[PDB]
Amino acid sequence: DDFAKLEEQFDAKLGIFALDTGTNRTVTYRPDERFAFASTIKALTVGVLLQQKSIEDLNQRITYTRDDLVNYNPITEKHVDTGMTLKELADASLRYSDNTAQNLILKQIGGPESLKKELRKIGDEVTNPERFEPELNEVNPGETQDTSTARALATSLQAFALEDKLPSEKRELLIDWMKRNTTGDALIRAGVPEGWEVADKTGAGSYGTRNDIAIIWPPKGDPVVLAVLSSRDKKDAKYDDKLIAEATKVVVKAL
Ligand SMILES: *C(=O)C1=CN[C@@H](C(=O)O)C(C)(C)S1
Ligand SMILES: [Cl-]
Repeated sequence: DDFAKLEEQFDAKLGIFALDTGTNRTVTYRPDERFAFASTIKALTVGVLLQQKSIEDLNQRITYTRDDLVNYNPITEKHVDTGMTLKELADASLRYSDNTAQNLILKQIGGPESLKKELRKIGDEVTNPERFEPELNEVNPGETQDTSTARALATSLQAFALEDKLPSEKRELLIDWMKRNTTGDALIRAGVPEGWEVADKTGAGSYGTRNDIAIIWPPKGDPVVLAVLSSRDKKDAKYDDKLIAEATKVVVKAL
């Protein structure tokens, strides 16, 4: 088995769920195994934001201080004095994985508990958000806090991006931001053939957790929804992006 060999090569545990929405063909490997979701939660968080906010609501300017800044603020740290609109925060969260942006958006939808309730409402009984960034990235073996599964993350991404959980213009917004992600060049994007379009959100967490969730479009026909999650034995383990790229190639061959 190709996934098993990847786990051996990269000394990592893999979680895979892929669905061809045109055929209902799937590729799965430990699809119900829990992993820390890390920054991938940012995608579902914008999903819920878009359920609740009108387009003009996204123009609201959010003021914050140097004190609101956490550990990874590539865009937010450059706009303390002027603030950022919710739309700009969504852009920074999704495309740069800006942690302060995620936190500010989280507050707008009522925090982790509210995020969890809204995910439960769309049929996600698995994803378990409890914390803000960056604390959420740190999950110990056996814990379910701030974890989900490949199946549940893929299904929730599918719900917001492809299904009627959002109206078409809002689905388009989410997809456009994700298509233009800056952080995923070495992951799912690196494992698809030429001509395939990718809308992804990455994550990295403790125990060398390295994730990417995506909608991918072949040149012709219906989109594929894919979650590729991974973790390792040691708390301070480094990850290798190639694991995700190679796992994606396996999924592409199998479909
Ligand atoms: C999301 O998974 C992450 C976000 N921001 C950074 C952080 O330090 O928290 C990353 C290392 C990219 S992980
Ligand atoms: Cl990330």
